[PDB]
Amino acid sequence: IEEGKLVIWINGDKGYNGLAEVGKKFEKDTGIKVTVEHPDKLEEKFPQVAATGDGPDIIFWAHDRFGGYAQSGLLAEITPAAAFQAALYPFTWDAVRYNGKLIAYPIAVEALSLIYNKDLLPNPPKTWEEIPALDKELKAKGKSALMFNLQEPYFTWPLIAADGGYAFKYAAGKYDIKDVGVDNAGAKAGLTFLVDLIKNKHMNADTDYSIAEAAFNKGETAMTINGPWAWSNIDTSAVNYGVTVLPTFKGQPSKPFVGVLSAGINAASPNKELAKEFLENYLLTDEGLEAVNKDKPLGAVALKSYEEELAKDPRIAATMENAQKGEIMPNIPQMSAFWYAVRTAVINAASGRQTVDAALAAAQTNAAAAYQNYIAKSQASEAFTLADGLKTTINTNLQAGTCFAGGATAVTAADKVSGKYGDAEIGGSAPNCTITYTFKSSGVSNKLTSTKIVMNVSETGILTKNSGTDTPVELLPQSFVASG
Ligand SMILES: OC[C@H]1O[C@H](O[C@H]2[C@H](O)[C@@H](O)[C@@H](O[C@H]3[C@H](O)[C@@H](O)[C@@H](O)O[C@@H]3CO)O[C@@H]2CO)[C@H](O)[C@@H](O)[C@@H]1O
Ligand SMILES: [Ca+2]
Ligand SMILES: [Ca+2]
Ligand SMILES: [Ca+2]
Repeated sequence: IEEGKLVIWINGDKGYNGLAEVGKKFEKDTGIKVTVEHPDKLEEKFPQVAATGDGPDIIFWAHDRFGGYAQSGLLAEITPAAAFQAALYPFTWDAVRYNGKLIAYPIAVEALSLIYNKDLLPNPPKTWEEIPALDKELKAKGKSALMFNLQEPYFTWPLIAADGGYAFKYAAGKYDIKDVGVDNAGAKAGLTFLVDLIKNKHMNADTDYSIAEAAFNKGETAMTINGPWAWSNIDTSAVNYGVTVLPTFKGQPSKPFVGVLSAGINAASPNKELAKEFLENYLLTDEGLEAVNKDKPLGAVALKSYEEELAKDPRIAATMENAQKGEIMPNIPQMSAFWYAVRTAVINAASGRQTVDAALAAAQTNAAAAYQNYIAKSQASEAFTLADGLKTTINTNLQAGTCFAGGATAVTAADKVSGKYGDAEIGGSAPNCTITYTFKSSGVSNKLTSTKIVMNVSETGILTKNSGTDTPVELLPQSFVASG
C-alpha cells in the first residue's frame, strides 16, 4: 500500500463511477490521487491481501462482514467527533460497533423489495401462494411471473425466515452461536415452497443475478426481487416499474436481512488520516451521497440531512417497510460461515441432490467447517507480519556480507522472533536469504500444527513461496501461492 494515494474497493453492483467522481473532487482539492476498483469477490480477497500488507486503503461492503475483519486485526478503529456522529442515525452506528469499538463508517441501509412491471401486472400478489397460478396464466402469454437470483442466499432468505428460520438465536445480550435456526419446520416450509416452484417449472434452478435482471428489464418476467442498487438499470429500460412489500408466506411477512453498507479503513494503510478526511468531509455530505446515489441508488442513507429528501420517494418508503418487517444482520465473525452454509443448502435442495430436510440438517456442520477454515486462515497471517519485521533485519545484516546477525556470522544467532502461533527465523546464504515460520505443534488449528512457511526474499524485498513450504496451500494468500 503506497503512501500519498487512496485505493478504494467497492462491489461491482454499487455506484463506483459516482464514487470515483467524489474522489476526483478530493484529488483536485488535496492533490491526492484516488482510485476506485471493484475486483470480483473482493470481500474474500480483502483478508488475504491485507494479511500481507496490501489491498485497498478503504473497503466498502455490508456490515455483516466487518466483525470477522475486526476480529482478525485487519481494520483501524474509527474515532470521529460526537458532532460528526450526531449527523448520522444512531442505529446505523450500532451496526458498525464490534466489541465496544466503532470499526467502520455507516453509509446506507438497504433491504430487498418486490419489483413488478405495471403493464404486465397492475395489481401484484400479496402472497407467495398465488405466484404459481399466476405463472401458469402468464406462460400462456409467453411470459413468466417471477425471476430472481437463486445462486445467492441473500435473495432466498426472506422466504426461509418468513415462517420461523433464523441465523443465530439472540439470548439476552449475546448471540448463541451453536443455535443455528435453519433446521426447523418453519425454514423447511419456506425452502420446500421454493423447491416446488423449481419442480413445477415456474423457475429454473440455475437462474442467477444477470439472467433475472435481463429478463425483468426486457419485459420477459412480471416480477423480480432486488435492492435499491438495481433501480438505476430499470430506469433506462422500457419497463414501467413499482417497488412494494414482499409477499406474505403462510400469512406472515417475508423477513429480509437488512444490510448497512459500510466503509472501513485497512489496518496496514499508511494513509489513514487521508482516508478519514475523504469519508467524513467528502463522501458523507449531501453532495457526496447525491453523486453516488445518482449512479446506483443506495437505499435509505445514514446521513440525516440527505435522508430528509430521499424519504419522499415511494420506493424508499417500500424499502423501509421491508426493512422493518425483517432484521438487521449480525456482524459477528461467524456470519460468513453461516452464509456459506445456507448457500450450499439452497443449491443442493434446488438442484435435487438432497432433500430439503437433509440439506437443512447439514447446515450447522457445514458452517462449523467454514468457520474452522477462517480461524486457520487468520492464524496463518501472523507469518506475514513477523516476516515483515524480519526482512528489515535481513537488509541491515547484509552490510556485513551475510543474512545473519550483525557481523559476518556463519549461522543464525538471535535473528529469530516468537509469535502467538509459531516462531520465525532467517535462513539461506550469499544474497539468497530466506525466512521460515514454523507453527506450534499444538494451540493452533490442527490444519497448521507443525507446518512451515518458507519464503524467498528478493533484492527489492518481496516475499515469494519457497517449495519447502508445507502449510496447506489453500490456507495461504493466493498471491503468495501464485509466486510458487
Ligand atoms: O453466499 C456466499 C457469500 O456469503 C456472504 O455474502 C453475503 C454478504 O456478506 C451479505 O452482505 C449479503 O450480500 C448482499 C449485499 O448485502 C448487497 O448489498 C448486494 O451486494 O447483494 C449481496 C448478495 O449477493 O448476502 C451475501 C449472501 O448472499 C459472504 O460475505 C461472501 O463472501 C460469500 O461469497
Ligand atoms: Ca401502460
Ligand atoms: Ca469465511
Ligand atoms: Ca460449504
